[PDB]
Amino acid sequence: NLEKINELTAQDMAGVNAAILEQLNSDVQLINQLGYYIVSGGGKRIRPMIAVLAARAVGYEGNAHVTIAALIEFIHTATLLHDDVVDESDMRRGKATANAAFGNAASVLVGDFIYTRAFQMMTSLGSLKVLEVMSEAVNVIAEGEVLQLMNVNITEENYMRVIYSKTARLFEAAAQCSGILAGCTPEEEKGLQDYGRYLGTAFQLIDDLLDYNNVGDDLNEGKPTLPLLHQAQMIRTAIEQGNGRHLLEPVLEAMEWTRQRAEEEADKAIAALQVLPDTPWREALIGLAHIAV
Amino acid sequence: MNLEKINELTAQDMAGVNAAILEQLNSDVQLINQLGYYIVSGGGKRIRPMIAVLAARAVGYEGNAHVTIAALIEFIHTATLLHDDVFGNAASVLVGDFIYTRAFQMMTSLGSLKVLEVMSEAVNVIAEGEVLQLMNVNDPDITEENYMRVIYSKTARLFEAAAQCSGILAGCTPEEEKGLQDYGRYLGTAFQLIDDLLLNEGKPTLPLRHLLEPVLEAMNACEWTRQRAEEEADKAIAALQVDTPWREALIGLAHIAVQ
Ligand SMILES: O=P(O)(O)C(O)(Cc1cccc(-c2cccc3c2oc2ccccc23)c1)P(=O)(O)O
Ligand SMILES: [Mg+2]
Repeated sequence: NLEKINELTAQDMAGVNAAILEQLNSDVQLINQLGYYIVSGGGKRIRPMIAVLAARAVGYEGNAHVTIAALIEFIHTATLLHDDVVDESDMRRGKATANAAFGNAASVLVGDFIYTRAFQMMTSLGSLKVLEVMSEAVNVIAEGEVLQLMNVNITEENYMRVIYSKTARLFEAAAQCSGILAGCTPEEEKGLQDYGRYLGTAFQLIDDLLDYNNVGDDLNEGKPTLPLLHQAQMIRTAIEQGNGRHLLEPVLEAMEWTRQRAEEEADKAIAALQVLPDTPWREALIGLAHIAV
Repeated sequence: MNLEKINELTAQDMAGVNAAILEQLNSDVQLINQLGYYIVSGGGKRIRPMIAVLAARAVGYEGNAHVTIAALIEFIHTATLLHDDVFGNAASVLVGDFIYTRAFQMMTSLGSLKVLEVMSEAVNVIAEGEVLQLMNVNDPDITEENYMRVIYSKTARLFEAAAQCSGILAGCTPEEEKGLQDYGRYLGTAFQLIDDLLLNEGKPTLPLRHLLEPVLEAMNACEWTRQRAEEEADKAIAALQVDTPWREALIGLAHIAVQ
Protein backbone atom coordinates (compact mmCIF):
# COMPACT_ATOMS: atom_id res chain seq x y z
CA ASN A 1 0.00 0.00 0.00
CA LEU A 2 2.60 2.52 -1.15
CA GLU A 3 2.80 2.49 -4.94
CA LYS A 4 -0.88 1.53 -5.12
CA ILE A 5 -1.82 5.09 -4.20
CA ASN A 6 -0.04 6.59 -7.20
CA GLU A 7 -1.38 3.85 -9.46
CA LEU A 8 -4.93 4.35 -8.19
CA THR A 9 -4.81 8.14 -8.09
CA ALA A 10 -2.93 8.37 -11.39
CA GLN A 11 -5.91 9.19 -13.59
CA ASP A 12 -7.01 12.03 -11.31
CA MET A 13 -3.56 13.43 -10.47
CA ALA A 14 -2.83 14.11 -14.14
CA GLY A 15 -5.83 16.43 -14.28
CA VAL A 16 -4.69 18.50 -11.32
CA ASN A 17 -1.30 18.92 -12.97
CA ALA A 18 -3.02 19.99 -16.17
CA ALA A 19 -5.28 22.33 -14.21
CA ILE A 20 -2.31 23.90 -12.45
CA LEU A 21 -0.51 24.54 -15.74
CA GLU A 22 -3.72 25.88 -17.30
CA GLN A 23 -3.69 28.82 -14.90
CA LEU A 24 -0.20 29.91 -15.96
CA ASN A 25 -1.36 31.91 -18.96
CA SER A 26 -0.56 35.51 -18.11
CA ASP A 27 0.59 37.91 -20.80
CA VAL A 28 3.54 38.65 -18.55
CA GLN A 29 6.18 36.02 -19.29
CA LEU A 30 7.86 36.36 -15.88
CA ILE A 31 4.77 35.06 -14.09
CA ASN A 32 4.66 32.05 -16.40
CA GLN A 33 8.43 31.60 -16.34
CA LEU A 34 8.70 31.62 -12.55
CA GLY A 35 5.53 29.55 -12.34
CA TYR A 36 6.86 26.82 -14.63
CA TYR A 37 10.15 26.90 -12.71
CA ILE A 38 8.82 25.95 -9.28
CA VAL A 39 5.79 23.85 -10.27
CA SER A 40 7.50 21.61 -12.83
CA GLY A 41 10.57 21.45 -10.58
CA GLY A 42 9.68 18.19 -8.87
CA GLY A 43 7.30 18.03 -5.93
CA LYS A 44 5.50 15.30 -4.04
CA ARG A 45 2.10 17.06 -4.31
CA ILE A 46 0.70 15.60 -1.09
CA ARG A 47 -1.79 18.44 -0.63
CA PRO A 48 -3.63 18.10 -3.99
CA MET A 49 -3.33 14.33 -3.67
CA ILE A 50 -5.19 14.44 -0.35
CA ALA A 51 -7.87 16.60 -2.00
CA VAL A 52 -8.70 14.26 -4.90
CA LEU A 53 -8.38 11.25 -2.59
CA ALA A 54 -10.75 12.75 0.01
CA ALA A 55 -13.51 13.54 -2.49
CA ARG A 56 -13.56 10.13 -4.16
CA ALA A 57 -13.38 8.42 -0.76
CA VAL A 58 -16.88 9.82 -0.13
CA GLY A 59 -18.23 9.02 -3.59
CA TYR A 60 -17.59 12.09 -5.73
CA GLU A 61 -17.53 11.62 -9.49
CA GLY A 62 -17.42 15.03 -11.11
CA ASN A 63 -14.07 16.72 -11.63
CA ALA A 64 -14.29 19.80 -9.38
CA HIS A 65 -12.13 17.92 -6.86
CA VAL A 66 -9.16 18.36 -9.20
CA THR A 67 -9.75 22.12 -9.21
CA ILE A 68 -9.84 22.21 -5.41
CA ALA A 69 -6.66 20.13 -5.51
CA ALA A 70 -5.10 22.52 -8.06
CA LEU A 71 -5.75 25.81 -6.22
CA ILE A 72 -4.47 24.20 -3.01
CA GLU A 73 -1.15 23.44 -4.70
CA PHE A 74 -1.14 27.01 -6.02
CA ILE A 75 -1.59 28.27 -2.45
CA HIS A 76 1.20 25.97 -1.28
CA THR A 77 3.35 27.00 -4.27
CA ALA A 78 2.71 30.68 -3.53
CA THR A 79 3.56 30.02 0.12
CA LEU A 80 6.94 28.47 -0.74
CA LEU A 81 7.89 31.43 -2.93
CA HIS A 82 7.35 33.75 0.03
CA ASP A 83 9.09 31.36 2.43
CA ASP A 84 12.18 31.19 0.24
CA VAL A 85 12.39 34.98 0.59
CA VAL A 86 11.97 35.28 4.36
CA ASP A 87 14.18 32.24 5.02
CA GLU A 88 16.79 33.79 2.68
CA SER A 89 17.41 30.34 1.19
CA ASP A 90 19.41 29.66 -1.98
CA MET A 91 18.10 26.23 -2.94
CA ARG A 92 14.81 24.47 -2.23
CA ARG A 93 15.20 20.69 -2.01
CA GLY A 94 17.79 20.21 -4.74
CA LYS A 95 17.73 23.00 -7.31
CA ALA A 96 17.99 26.72 -6.63
CA THR A 97 15.04 28.77 -5.40
CA ALA A 98 13.03 31.32 -7.35
CA ASN A 99 14.50 34.32 -5.51
CA ALA A 100 17.96 33.01 -6.38
CA ALA A 101 17.17 32.50 -10.07
CA PHE A 102 14.73 35.40 -10.53
CA GLY A 103 15.11 37.85 -7.64
CA ASN A 104 13.23 38.64 -4.45
CA ALA A 105 10.64 41.04 -5.87
CA ALA A 106 9.68 38.76 -8.77
CA SER A 107 9.28 35.69 -6.54
CA VAL A 108 7.22 37.71 -4.05
CA LEU A 109 5.01 39.37 -6.66
CA VAL A 110 4.53 36.20 -8.73
CA GLY A 111 3.43 34.54 -5.49
CA ASP A 112 0.75 37.23 -5.23
CA PHE A 113 -0.47 36.42 -8.74
CA ILE A 114 -0.44 32.69 -7.96
CA TYR A 115 -2.34 33.07 -4.69
CA THR A 116 -4.93 35.56 -5.99
CA ARG A 117 -5.34 33.17 -8.92
CA ALA A 118 -6.08 30.32 -6.53
CA PHE A 119 -8.69 32.64 -5.01
CA GLN A 120 -10.43 33.20 -8.35
CA MET A 121 -10.26 29.45 -8.95
CA MET A 122 -11.93 29.07 -5.56
CA THR A 123 -14.67 31.58 -6.38
CA SER A 124 -15.67 29.75 -9.57
CA LEU A 125 -16.72 26.71 -7.52
CA GLY A 126 -19.47 28.95 -6.13
CA SER A 127 -19.44 27.54 -2.57
CA LEU A 128 -19.34 30.22 0.12
CA LYS A 129 -18.54 27.62 2.77
CA VAL A 130 -15.33 26.46 1.08
CA LEU A 131 -14.33 30.11 0.59
CA GLU A 132 -14.79 30.75 4.32
CA VAL A 133 -13.04 27.61 5.52
CA MET A 134 -9.94 28.19 3.38
CA SER A 135 -9.70 31.99 3.68
CA GLU A 136 -9.39 31.67 7.45
CA ALA A 137 -6.99 28.74 7.07
CA VAL A 138 -4.53 30.77 5.02
CA ASN A 139 -4.98 33.89 7.15
CA VAL A 140 -4.38 31.87 10.33
CA ILE A 141 -1.17 30.52 8.78
CA ALA A 142 -0.06 33.96 7.56
CA GLU A 143 -0.59 35.43 11.03
CA GLY A 144 1.49 32.77 12.78
CA GLU A 145 4.38 33.46 10.42
CA VAL A 146 4.26 37.12 11.47
CA LEU A 147 4.17 35.96 15.11
CA GLN A 148 7.30 33.86 14.72
CA LEU A 149 8.94 36.90 13.15
CA MET A 150 8.14 39.13 16.15
CA ASN A 151 8.36 36.83 19.22
CA VAL A 152 10.78 34.00 19.95
CA ASN A 153 10.38 31.37 22.67
CA ILE A 154 7.56 24.98 26.18
CA THR A 155 4.71 22.79 27.40
CA GLU A 156 4.25 19.75 25.16
CA GLU A 157 0.51 20.35 24.95
CA ASN A 158 0.90 24.03 24.09
CA TYR A 159 3.46 23.37 21.35
CA MET A 160 1.22 20.81 19.65
CA ARG A 161 -1.79 23.14 19.91
CA VAL A 162 -0.04 25.73 17.73
CA ILE A 163 0.49 23.17 14.97
CA TYR A 164 -3.04 21.80 15.31
CA SER A 165 -4.59 25.27 15.18
CA LYS A 166 -2.12 27.02 12.86
CA THR A 167 0.81 25.32 11.12
CA ALA A 168 -1.05 22.28 9.79
CA ARG A 169 -4.29 24.10 9.04
CA LEU A 170 -3.85 23.94 5.28
CA PHE A 171 -3.76 20.16 5.32
CA GLU A 172 -6.93 20.11 7.39
CA ALA A 173 -8.64 22.55 5.05
CA ALA A 174 -7.48 20.59 2.01
CA ALA A 175 -9.35 17.47 3.09
CA GLN A 176 -12.26 19.29 4.72
CA CYS A 177 -12.98 21.56 1.76
CA SER A 178 -12.64 18.66 -0.65
CA GLY A 179 -15.50 16.90 1.09
CA ILE A 180 -17.56 20.08 1.32
CA LEU A 181 -17.53 20.40 -2.46
CA ALA A 182 -18.50 16.74 -2.76
CA GLY A 183 -21.51 17.28 -0.50
CA CYS A 184 -20.39 14.86 2.19
CA THR A 185 -22.07 14.18 5.53
CA PRO A 186 -21.25 16.26 8.65
CA GLU A 187 -19.80 13.12 10.20
CA GLU A 188 -17.55 12.57 7.18
CA GLU A 189 -16.61 16.25 7.12
CA LYS A 190 -15.14 16.01 10.61
CA GLY A 191 -13.34 12.81 9.67
CA LEU A 192 -11.56 14.53 6.81
CA GLN A 193 -11.03 17.60 8.97
CA ASP A 194 -9.57 15.48 11.74
CA TYR A 195 -7.60 13.40 9.25
CA GLY A 196 -6.09 16.48 7.66
CA ARG A 197 -5.19 18.22 10.90
CA TYR A 198 -3.48 15.08 12.20
CA LEU A 199 -1.72 13.90 9.03
CA GLY A 200 -0.37 17.42 8.60
CA THR A 201 0.81 17.36 12.21
CA ALA A 202 2.69 14.07 11.81
CA PHE A 203 4.08 15.31 8.49
CA GLN A 204 5.06 18.59 10.15
CA LEU A 205 6.67 16.76 13.06
CA ILE A 206 8.36 14.42 10.59
CA ASP A 207 9.61 17.38 8.56
CA ASP A 208 11.21 18.84 11.70
CA LEU A 209 13.31 15.71 12.18
CA LEU A 210 14.74 15.50 8.67
CA ASP A 211 16.41 18.84 9.37
CA TYR A 212 19.12 17.10 11.44
CA ASN A 213 19.95 13.50 10.33
CA ASN A 214 20.00 21.98 3.51
CA VAL A 215 20.69 20.45 6.92
CA GLY A 216 20.59 22.49 10.12
CA ASP A 217 18.66 25.69 9.34
CA ASP A 218 16.30 24.99 12.25
CA LEU A 219 19.34 24.93 14.53
CA ASN A 220 21.04 27.74 12.63
CA GLU A 221 18.48 30.32 13.77
CA GLY A 222 17.22 29.18 17.19
CA LYS A 223 13.87 27.61 16.23
CA PRO A 224 12.27 25.38 18.92
CA THR A 225 11.27 22.35 16.87
CA LEU A 226 10.17 19.26 18.76
CA PRO A 227 13.44 17.25 18.50
CA LEU A 228 15.52 20.15 19.85
CA LEU A 229 13.55 20.47 23.09
CA HIS A 230 13.36 17.86 25.86
CA GLN A 231 24.40 19.98 30.70
CA ALA A 232 21.94 21.02 28.01
CA GLN A 233 22.30 24.74 28.68
CA MET A 234 23.82 25.16 25.22
CA ILE A 235 20.46 24.40 23.62
CA ARG A 236 18.36 26.74 25.75
CA THR A 237 20.68 29.63 24.97
CA ALA A 238 20.28 29.28 21.21
CA ILE A 239 16.50 29.24 21.47
CA GLU A 240 16.53 32.36 23.64
CA GLN A 241 19.40 33.95 21.73
CA GLY A 242 17.72 33.19 18.42
CA ASN A 243 20.91 31.83 16.91
CA GLY A 244 22.32 28.32 16.82
CA ARG A 245 24.90 28.59 14.06
CA HIS A 246 27.84 26.18 14.23
CA LEU A 247 26.22 23.59 16.49
CA LEU A 248 25.00 20.90 14.10
CA GLU A 249 27.90 18.60 14.99
CA PRO A 250 27.89 18.87 18.81
CA VAL A 251 24.13 18.46 19.17
CA LEU A 252 23.67 14.68 19.26
CA GLU A 253 23.81 14.22 23.04
CA ALA A 254 20.88 11.95 23.96
CA MET A 255 20.66 10.50 20.45
CA GLU A 256 14.08 9.75 17.99
CA TRP A 257 11.29 10.32 20.50
CA THR A 258 9.56 12.54 17.95
CA ARG A 259 9.08 9.75 15.41
CA GLN A 260 6.96 7.89 17.96
CA ARG A 261 5.18 11.16 18.71
CA ALA A 262 4.61 11.66 14.99
CA GLU A 263 3.47 8.05 14.75
CA GLU A 264 0.84 8.75 17.41
CA GLU A 265 -0.68 11.45 15.28
CA ALA A 266 -0.28 9.38 12.14
CA ASP A 267 -2.38 6.69 13.79
CA LYS A 268 -4.62 9.39 15.26
CA ALA A 269 -5.58 10.51 11.76
CA ILE A 270 -6.26 6.91 10.81
CA ALA A 271 -8.77 6.56 13.66
CA ALA A 272 -10.76 9.60 12.55
CA LEU A 273 -10.83 8.23 8.99
CA GLN A 274 -12.74 5.08 10.04
CA VAL A 275 -16.07 6.93 9.71
CA LEU A 276 -16.34 6.70 5.90
CA PRO A 277 -16.89 3.68 3.61
CA ASP A 278 -14.18 1.04 3.28
CA THR A 279 -13.02 1.87 -0.24
CA PRO A 280 -9.76 1.70 -2.19
CA TRP A 281 -9.64 5.49 -1.89
CA ARG A 282 -9.97 5.23 1.89
CA GLU A 283 -7.30 2.53 1.96
CA ALA A 284 -5.01 4.81 -0.06
CA LEU A 285 -5.87 7.73 2.22
CA ILE A 286 -4.99 5.65 5.29
CA GLY A 287 -1.88 4.35 3.55
CA LEU A 288 -0.53 7.87 3.12
CA ALA A 289 -0.52 8.44 6.89
CA HIS A 290 1.69 5.39 7.40
CA ILE A 291 4.02 6.56 4.63
CA ALA A 292 4.01 10.13 5.97
CA VAL A 293 6.19 8.80 8.76
CA MET B 1 -17.93 70.84 -4.35
CA ASN B 2 -14.75 71.05 -2.29
CA LEU B 3 -12.52 69.10 0.10
CA GLU B 4 -14.21 70.20 3.35
CA LYS B 5 -17.69 69.33 2.10
CA ILE B 6 -16.48 65.84 1.18
CA ASN B 7 -14.80 65.07 4.51
CA GLU B 8 -17.79 66.38 6.45
CA LEU B 9 -20.23 64.40 4.29
CA THR B 10 -18.24 61.18 4.61
CA ALA B 11 -17.15 61.47 8.25
CA GLN B 12 -19.78 59.05 9.54
CA ASP B 13 -19.07 56.42 6.89
CA MET B 14 -15.31 56.83 7.29
CA ALA B 15 -15.57 56.30 11.06
CA GLY B 16 -17.11 52.88 10.47
CA VAL B 17 -14.35 52.09 7.99
CA ASN B 18 -11.75 52.88 10.64
CA ALA B 19 -13.61 50.76 13.18
CA ALA B 20 -13.74 47.90 10.70
CA ILE B 21 -10.07 48.40 9.94
CA LEU B 22 -9.23 48.57 13.63
CA GLU B 23 -11.55 45.67 14.43
CA GLN B 24 -9.82 43.47 11.87
CA LEU B 25 -6.30 44.47 12.85
CA ASN B 26 -6.62 43.81 16.57
CA SER B 27 -4.27 40.83 16.59
CA ASP B 28 -1.98 39.88 19.45
CA VAL B 29 1.18 40.52 17.44
CA GLN B 30 2.17 44.14 18.09
CA LEU B 31 3.42 44.62 14.52
CA ILE B 32 -0.08 44.12 13.13
CA ASN B 33 -1.53 46.00 16.09
CA GLN B 34 0.41 49.20 15.46
CA LEU B 35 -0.33 49.09 11.73
CA GLY B 36 -3.99 49.86 12.35
CA TYR B 37 -3.15 53.19 13.95
CA TYR B 38 0.09 54.11 12.16
CA ILE B 39 0.09 55.15 8.46
CA VAL B 40 -3.71 54.74 8.39
CA SER B 41 -6.69 56.20 10.32
CA GLY B 42 -5.30 59.73 10.21
CA GLY B 43 -3.03 61.75 7.95
CA GLY B 44 -3.68 60.68 4.36
CA LYS B 45 -6.60 61.66 2.16
CA ARG B 46 -7.70 58.03 1.76
CA ILE B 47 -9.71 58.64 -1.40
CA ARG B 48 -9.97 54.95 -2.21
CA PRO B 49 -12.14 54.01 0.77
CA MET B 50 -13.85 57.36 0.14
CA ILE B 51 -14.71 56.23 -3.39
CA ALA B 52 -16.16 53.03 -1.90
CA VAL B 53 -18.49 54.61 0.67
CA LEU B 54 -19.83 57.29 -1.71
CA ALA B 55 -20.25 54.92 -4.66
CA ALA B 56 -22.66 52.73 -2.69
CA ARG B 57 -24.63 55.61 -1.15
CA ALA B 58 -24.99 57.36 -4.52
CA VAL B 59 -27.16 54.45 -5.69
CA GLY B 60 -29.50 54.38 -2.70
CA TYR B 61 -27.69 52.06 -0.30
CA GLU B 62 -28.38 52.22 3.43
CA GLY B 63 -26.82 49.13 4.95
CA ASN B 64 -23.30 49.09 6.29
CA ALA B 65 -21.58 46.41 4.17
CA HIS B 66 -20.20 49.19 1.94
CA VAL B 67 -17.92 50.09 4.85
CA THR B 68 -16.37 46.61 4.79
CA ILE B 69 -15.50 46.81 1.09
CA ALA B 70 -14.02 50.24 1.82
CA ALA B 71 -11.84 48.72 4.54
CA LEU B 72 -10.72 45.69 2.52
CA ILE B 73 -10.05 47.98 -0.47
CA GLU B 74 -7.65 49.92 1.74
CA PHE B 75 -6.33 46.59 3.00
CA ILE B 76 -5.68 45.53 -0.60
CA HIS B 77 -3.88 48.84 -1.21
CA THR B 78 -1.83 48.53 1.98
CA ALA B 79 -0.76 44.98 1.11
CA THR B 80 0.49 45.99 -2.34
CA LEU B 81 2.54 48.78 -0.79
CA LEU B 82 4.01 46.33 1.69
CA HIS B 83 4.86 43.91 -1.11
CA ASP B 84 6.25 46.77 -3.18
CA ASP B 85 8.73 47.63 -0.41
CA VAL B 86 10.97 44.66 -1.16
CA PHE B 87 16.54 42.69 -1.94
CA GLY B 88 13.53 42.95 0.39
CA ASN B 89 12.38 42.66 4.00
CA ALA B 90 10.72 39.62 5.58
CA ALA B 91 8.28 41.77 7.58
CA SER B 92 7.00 43.54 4.47
CA VAL B 93 5.94 40.26 2.83
CA LEU B 94 4.39 38.60 5.89
CA VAL B 95 2.41 41.60 7.08
CA GLY B 96 1.37 42.05 3.46
CA ASP B 97 0.40 38.40 3.34
CA PHE B 98 -1.67 38.82 6.49
CA ILE B 99 -3.43 41.92 5.20
CA TYR B 100 -4.02 40.34 1.81
CA THR B 101 -5.57 37.25 3.35
CA ARG B 102 -7.64 39.36 5.73
CA ALA B 103 -9.04 41.35 2.82
CA PHE B 104 -10.14 38.14 1.10
CA GLN B 105 -11.85 37.04 4.32
CA MET B 106 -13.80 40.31 4.49
CA MET B 107 -14.85 39.92 0.85
CA THR B 108 -16.27 36.48 1.63
CA SER B 109 -18.20 37.72 4.65
CA LEU B 110 -20.37 39.78 2.31
CA GLY B 111 -21.87 36.58 0.88
CA SER B 112 -22.08 37.86 -2.71
CA LEU B 113 -20.47 35.57 -5.29
CA LYS B 114 -20.45 38.41 -7.85
CA VAL B 115 -18.27 40.78 -5.80
CA LEU B 116 -16.12 37.76 -5.03
CA GLU B 117 -15.89 37.12 -8.76
CA VAL B 118 -15.08 40.75 -9.50
CA MET B 119 -12.89 41.34 -6.46
CA SER B 120 -10.88 38.16 -6.99
CA GLU B 121 -10.09 39.09 -10.59
CA ALA B 122 -9.34 42.65 -9.53
CA VAL B 123 -6.52 41.70 -7.16
CA ASN B 124 -5.12 39.16 -9.61
CA VAL B 125 -4.95 41.84 -12.27
CA ILE B 126 -3.09 44.32 -10.08
CA ALA B 127 -0.69 41.60 -8.97
CA GLU B 128 0.19 40.96 -12.60
CA GLY B 129 0.67 44.68 -13.15
CA GLU B 130 3.31 44.88 -10.44
CA VAL B 131 5.31 42.09 -12.03
CA LEU B 132 4.81 43.71 -15.42
CA GLN B 133 6.17 46.98 -14.08
CA LEU B 134 8.85 44.94 -12.34
CA MET B 135 10.24 43.82 -15.67
CA ASN B 136 9.70 47.28 -17.14
CA VAL B 137 12.35 48.76 -14.86
CA ASN B 138 15.55 50.04 -16.49
CA ASP B 139 14.03 49.79 -19.97
CA PRO B 140 12.95 52.85 -21.98
CA ASP B 141 12.78 50.91 -25.25
CA ILE B 142 10.02 48.35 -24.71
CA THR B 143 7.85 50.72 -22.64
CA GLU B 144 6.59 52.56 -25.73
CA GLU B 145 2.98 53.65 -25.26
CA ASN B 146 1.90 50.49 -23.45
CA TYR B 147 2.68 51.98 -20.04
CA MET B 148 -1.01 52.75 -19.52
CA ARG B 149 -1.66 49.03 -19.33
CA VAL B 150 0.54 48.82 -16.24
CA ILE B 151 -0.99 51.81 -14.47
CA TYR B 152 -4.50 50.53 -15.11
CA SER B 153 -4.01 47.02 -13.78
CA LYS B 154 -2.01 48.27 -10.82
CA THR B 155 -3.54 51.51 -9.53
CA ALA B 156 -6.74 52.04 -11.54
CA ARG B 157 -8.19 48.53 -11.30
CA LEU B 158 -8.63 48.78 -7.52
CA PHE B 159 -10.58 52.02 -7.94
CA GLU B 160 -12.85 50.42 -10.55
CA ALA B 161 -13.49 47.28 -8.50
CA ALA B 162 -14.20 49.43 -5.43
CA ALA B 163 -16.94 51.44 -7.16
CA GLN B 164 -18.40 48.63 -9.25
CA CYS B 165 -18.57 46.27 -6.27
CA SER B 166 -20.08 49.05 -4.17
CA GLY B 167 -22.73 49.35 -6.87
CA ILE B 168 -23.57 45.64 -7.08
CA LEU B 169 -23.67 45.33 -3.29
CA ALA B 170 -26.27 48.12 -3.28
CA GLY B 171 -28.36 46.34 -5.93
CA CYS B 172 -27.97 48.85 -8.75
CA THR B 173 -29.11 48.94 -12.36
CA PRO B 174 -26.68 47.23 -14.79
CA GLU B 175 -25.84 50.60 -16.45
CA GLU B 176 -25.19 52.35 -13.12
CA GLU B 177 -22.76 49.51 -12.47
CA LYS B 178 -21.03 50.21 -15.79
CA GLY B 179 -21.00 53.91 -14.91
CA LEU B 180 -19.10 53.45 -11.65
CA GLN B 181 -16.92 50.82 -13.33
CA ASP B 182 -15.84 53.37 -15.94
CA TYR B 183 -15.62 56.08 -13.27
CA GLY B 184 -13.15 54.01 -11.26
CA ARG B 185 -11.39 52.90 -14.45
CA TYR B 186 -10.82 56.47 -15.62
CA LEU B 187 -10.34 58.32 -12.32
CA GLY B 188 -7.90 55.64 -11.19
CA THR B 189 -5.90 56.28 -14.35
CA ALA B 190 -6.14 60.04 -13.78
CA PHE B 191 -4.90 59.45 -10.24
CA GLN B 192 -1.72 57.63 -11.27
CA LEU B 193 -0.83 60.11 -14.01
CA ILE B 194 -1.01 63.02 -11.56
CA ASP B 195 0.83 60.96 -8.93
CA ASP B 196 3.83 60.58 -11.23
CA LEU B 197 4.68 64.26 -10.82
CA LEU B 198 7.29 66.17 -8.81
CA LEU B 199 12.02 62.39 -7.63
CA ASN B 200 12.59 58.64 -7.91
CA GLU B 201 14.76 57.38 -10.76
CA GLY B 202 14.97 53.95 -12.36
CA LYS B 203 11.29 54.06 -13.21
CA PRO B 204 10.11 54.58 -16.80
CA THR B 205 7.38 57.07 -15.91
CA LEU B 206 5.01 58.50 -18.53
CA PRO B 207 6.73 61.91 -18.70
CA LEU B 208 9.30 61.68 -21.48
CA ARG B 209 19.39 61.93 -22.46
CA HIS B 210 17.35 59.18 -20.77
CA LEU B 211 20.06 56.77 -19.57
CA LEU B 212 17.65 54.90 -17.29
CA GLU B 213 19.88 54.33 -14.25
CA PRO B 214 20.03 54.73 -10.43
CA VAL B 215 21.16 58.30 -9.74
CA LEU B 216 19.37 61.42 -8.51
CA GLU B 217 20.20 63.93 -11.24
CA ALA B 218 17.33 65.68 -13.02
CA MET B 219 16.55 69.31 -13.77
CA ASN B 220 15.06 69.56 -17.26
CA ALA B 221 12.00 71.67 -16.47
CA CYS B 222 10.40 71.31 -19.89
CA GLU B 223 3.25 69.44 -18.58
CA TRP B 224 1.68 66.99 -21.02
CA THR B 225 1.27 64.39 -18.28
CA ARG B 226 -0.75 66.80 -16.17
CA GLN B 227 -2.79 67.80 -19.22
CA ARG B 228 -3.32 64.15 -20.14
CA ALA B 229 -4.27 63.35 -16.55
CA GLU B 230 -7.06 65.93 -16.68
CA GLU B 231 -8.48 64.30 -19.81
CA GLU B 232 -9.17 60.98 -18.10
CA ALA B 233 -10.72 62.90 -15.21
CA ASP B 234 -13.15 64.38 -17.71
CA LYS B 235 -13.99 60.91 -18.98
CA ALA B 236 -14.44 59.94 -15.35
CA ILE B 237 -16.89 62.75 -14.65
CA ALA B 238 -18.61 62.12 -17.97
CA ALA B 239 -19.79 58.60 -17.14
CA LEU B 240 -21.65 59.45 -13.94
CA GLN B 241 -24.90 61.01 -15.16
CA VAL B 242 -26.52 57.61 -15.59
CA ASP B 243 -28.31 63.16 -9.45
CA THR B 244 -27.35 63.49 -5.79
CA PRO B 245 -24.92 65.04 -3.24
CA TRP B 246 -22.97 61.77 -3.07
CA ARG B 247 -22.53 61.87 -6.85
CA GLU B 248 -21.25 65.43 -6.62
CA ALA B 249 -18.49 64.30 -4.26
CA LEU B 250 -17.36 61.67 -6.76
CA ILE B 251 -17.14 64.31 -9.46
CA GLY B 252 -15.55 66.75 -7.04
CA LEU B 253 -13.03 64.11 -6.04
CA ALA B 254 -12.07 63.61 -9.68
CA HIS B 255 -11.45 67.34 -10.03
CA ILE B 256 -9.49 67.37 -6.78
CA ALA B 257 -7.25 64.60 -8.12
CA VAL B 258 -6.12 66.75 -11.07
CA GLN B 259 -5.54 69.90 -8.94
O1 LIG C 1 7.85 26.43 7.97
P1 LIG C 1 9.11 26.06 7.22
O2 LIG C 1 9.89 27.30 6.89
O3 LIG C 1 9.95 25.17 8.10
C1 LIG C 1 8.71 25.13 5.65
O4 LIG C 1 7.99 23.96 5.96
C2 LIG C 1 7.91 25.98 4.65
C3 LIG C 1 6.62 26.60 5.18
C4 LIG C 1 5.65 25.86 5.84
C5 LIG C 1 4.49 26.47 6.30
C6 LIG C 1 4.28 27.82 6.10
C7 LIG C 1 5.24 28.57 5.43
C8 LIG C 1 5.09 29.93 5.18
C9 LIG C 1 6.24 30.69 5.25
C10 LIG C 1 6.21 32.06 5.00
C11 LIG C 1 5.01 32.65 4.65
C12 LIG C 1 3.84 31.89 4.57
C13 LIG C 1 3.87 30.54 4.82
O5 LIG C 1 2.58 30.06 4.66
C14 LIG C 1 1.75 31.12 4.31
C15 LIG C 1 0.38 31.20 4.03
C16 LIG C 1 -0.20 32.42 3.70
C17 LIG C 1 0.58 33.56 3.64
C18 LIG C 1 1.94 33.48 3.91
C19 LIG C 1 2.52 32.25 4.25
C20 LIG C 1 6.39 27.95 4.97
P2 LIG C 1 10.32 24.64 4.86
O6 LIG C 1 10.07 24.04 3.50
O7 LIG C 1 11.20 25.86 4.72
O8 LIG C 1 11.02 23.63 5.74
MG1 LIG D 1 9.78 29.45 7.36
